[PDB]
Amino acid sequence: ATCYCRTGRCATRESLSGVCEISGRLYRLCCR
Repeated sequence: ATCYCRTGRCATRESLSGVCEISGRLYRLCCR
């Protein structure tokens, strides 16, 4: 798809699809 690692929630049009592991912290993987 088209995915982004986000600090906040996914966009309403995106689906939570996993997590990213960036410098010791997890971020939401958000995809449309």
